[PDB]
Amino acid sequence: QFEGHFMKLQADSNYLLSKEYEELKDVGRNQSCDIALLPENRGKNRYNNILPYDATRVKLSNVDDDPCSDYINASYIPGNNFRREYIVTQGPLPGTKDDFWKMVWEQNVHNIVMVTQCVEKGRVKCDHYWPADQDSLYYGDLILQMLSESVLPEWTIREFKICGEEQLDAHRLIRHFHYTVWPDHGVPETTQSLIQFVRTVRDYINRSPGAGPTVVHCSAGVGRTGTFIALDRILQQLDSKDSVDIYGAVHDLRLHRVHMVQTECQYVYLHQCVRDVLRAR
Ligand SMILES: [Cl-]
Ligand SMILES: [Cl-]
Ligand SMILES: [Cl-]
Ligand code: NA
Repeated sequence: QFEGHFMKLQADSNYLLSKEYEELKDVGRNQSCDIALLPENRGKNRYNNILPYDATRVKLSNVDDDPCSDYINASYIPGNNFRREYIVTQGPLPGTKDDFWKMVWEQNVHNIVMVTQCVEKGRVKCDHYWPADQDSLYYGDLILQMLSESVLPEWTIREFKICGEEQLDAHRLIRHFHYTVWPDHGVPETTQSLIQFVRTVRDYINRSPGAGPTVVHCSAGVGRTGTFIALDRILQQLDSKDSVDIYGAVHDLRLHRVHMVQTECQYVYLHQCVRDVLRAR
């Protein structure tokens, strides 16, 4: 079973756990990121070393006169159910926030997951890319209105109405799930916190059939974002199988985007979450 597997991984000061994590290090990394490296796109990446692969990047519709107008730092990611179950992205920049909302619109996104604060330890990690109040705003040609904001202990849930300017009756409801307690150092203090957050989000995702991919982001869109997605996938497997494959999930993530589950600590945390679920049952 899982508990015995994890016991063996943790034996000898996590020796086999480390070895397994290190086996994933080169996965996916021979893939080109030439589009992301075009000079015209340079300002559109938050981090030089976190770029989407050409094979898996999300494309925006082209705006005439600008061939590089298709670019956003964003990647498609598989889950248990669909090949493009998620779109992962960086925390938007002031200059990419209209692109972000354009992607949300064009990809039929109904659910957005944000696993960061805008500022952490005095560093800007993500722009405040959504409305501050209930007054509506255009991001490019898209109209956005916050209908509700619910500040809970460990997350904030917001509802937005989005529509194109030239068709006001064809609007969409979008939910935004903002995990607000990820600590400045390490991983969350409890497994309970991220497990409950993931299950909360999943229960909303299951009630949005016909939606496009779920957007997940943090600052770079790799570590916390990858941990969120891996956890979502493995908790579904547990509920269904119950046959958990944490290694396989992280491997598949790495094929789609660099650094997904970016630290060994996050990889350990995934194993702890699953153990804790099983212990509670
Ligand atoms: Cl290049
Ligand atoms: Cl699939
Ligand atoms: Cl798909
Ligand atoms: Na692609």
